[PDB]
Amino acid sequence: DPHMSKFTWKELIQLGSPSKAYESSLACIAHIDMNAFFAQVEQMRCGLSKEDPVVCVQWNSIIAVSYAARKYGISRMDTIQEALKKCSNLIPIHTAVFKKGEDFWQYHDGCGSWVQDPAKQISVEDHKVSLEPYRRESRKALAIFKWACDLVERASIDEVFLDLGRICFNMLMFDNEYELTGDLKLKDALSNIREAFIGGNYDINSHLPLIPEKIKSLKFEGDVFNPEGRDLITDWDDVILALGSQVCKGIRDSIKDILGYTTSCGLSSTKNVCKLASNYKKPDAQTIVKNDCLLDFLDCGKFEITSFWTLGGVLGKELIDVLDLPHENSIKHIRETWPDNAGQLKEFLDAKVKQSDYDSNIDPLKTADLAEKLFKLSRGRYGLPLSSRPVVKSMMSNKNLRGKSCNSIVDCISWLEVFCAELTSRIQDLEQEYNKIVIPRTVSISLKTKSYEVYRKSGPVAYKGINFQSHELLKVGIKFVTDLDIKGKNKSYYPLTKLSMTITNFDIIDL
DNA sequence: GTCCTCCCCTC
DNA sequence: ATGAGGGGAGGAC
Ligand SMILES: Nc1ncnc2c1ncn2[C@H]1C[C@H](O)[C@@H](COP(=O)(O)OP(=O)(O)OP(=O)(O)O)O1
Ligand SMILES: [Mg+2]
Ligand SMILES: [Mg+2]
Repeated sequence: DPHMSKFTWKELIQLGSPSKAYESSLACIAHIDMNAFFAQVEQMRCGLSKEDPVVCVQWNSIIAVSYAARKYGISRMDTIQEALKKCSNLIPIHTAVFKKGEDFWQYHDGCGSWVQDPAKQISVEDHKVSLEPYRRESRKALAIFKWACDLVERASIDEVFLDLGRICFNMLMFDNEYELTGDLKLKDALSNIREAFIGGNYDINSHLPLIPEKIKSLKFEGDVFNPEGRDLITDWDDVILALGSQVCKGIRDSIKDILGYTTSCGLSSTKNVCKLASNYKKPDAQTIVKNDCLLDFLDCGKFEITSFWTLGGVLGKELIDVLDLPHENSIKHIRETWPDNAGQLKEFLDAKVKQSDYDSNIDPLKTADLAEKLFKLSRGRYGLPLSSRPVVKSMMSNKNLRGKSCNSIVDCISWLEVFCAELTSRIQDLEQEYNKIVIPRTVSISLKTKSYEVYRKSGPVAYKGINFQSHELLKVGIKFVTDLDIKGKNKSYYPLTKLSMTITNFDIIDL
């Protein structure tokens, strides 16, 4: 019915449910990604400004580039020597490090390969990186996000997704302060819907009324992606999104004011679109993608089907082959080739997979799910839930090895001693920060030989308290690296090119 | 039944 | 041939 909203009371009320809000076409999701994260951490640590051309350096490689340094054309994975040729007043700052034979990390500021002084080097042969300064700042940011929002997913060290559904719903129905104009409050613009909601006499399966003309005074905060100049507020999804944009700016301002960090952000009805949108404009910006602008956005020329999370690897390339996708404008191609329903794409996939001479990363028993995923992704309507993650899931300590710096079992164990110190300190920090007992249950050793062959072993680790944790980790590590040395007998083995220890499973006890 | 090994995904 | 981490399949146990 064109006399009513596209959306229902069910879809609106669902915003108030953390378990179901993501399923709604009215969902308001944010993806927030810290700008030049490791470079901003170093900037803040060293009392420097947004205008200072800071780069974070790991060995000889630039792993994060401040937006000031980007103005000189410096890019991630430039070597420090390449970057110094682009910017005469560059401020390179090496990551903190552990020294082999020691059990703590520190910064050696004023030290690095770019420094002439032979006494101020950080040798790759006898140090490993500590990323703990970045992890600590990430956890501080997470605490701020969780204070602001009831459902926050930490997606990686500098990314979160927020479900703004409760905040948006509550603002829509209950906020009696918010002003649209100097003459018009939100409460008065939304008098009809609030009357219905408080009155309680709606049917959940009824469509909402068409939006009131007065709510069109509501502003979006940020950059609304809108190359076709579509009307900004035309249905309740736009109302929810605009309210979300206002809230989202407030949350990002809290991060900036408290921690000093700028962020980029994407706002839309789905996690996948949010993640694309947060990368669209940087630094210090939020890009908003209206439902009516989803195809405009997806088809802007920046994106392909391989841009979507899970599809950037071998499954994505397989789908390009199987579905006969073009090298460009693949998203539109998917949309237009199976234009009516996901069943059209399912039929096509089923025929391809049923062929006797097929194989693959496609599950032949789950083609319905794959078809629906692709159909919806190509329209910007594939809604995945947010997961609130545990305090920790895994912890890894890794050293890729050069030359002969791991040339025997003695060297392996020397590196394991650093790994065990590092992991134990990380566990202790988490226990204190979160008031938990954090208990490693399973450990994995993974290593690569001189010929790049991978050897791995995993198994249980015993628990005897935090004061014996490093010892219990090392016991198992020693057992595993000696076991693997035997397995490598009479084969290309030493000197190793990689050694790592990962705690892959933890028990977390609440206190 | 769960564990171990290999593998794919992302920044 | 360049340190994290999330996650699942399936044969081993
Ligand atoms: N391939 C990588 N290897 C090691 N560290 C990485 C890699 N990619 C990114 N990082 C680290 C450094 C980054 O500051 C941090 C967050 O990554 P990411 O958000 O992609 O870049 P960024 O925060 O430096 O820039 P942007 O402003 O584009 O977000 O993770
Ligand atoms: Mg970032
Ligand atoms: Mg990232």
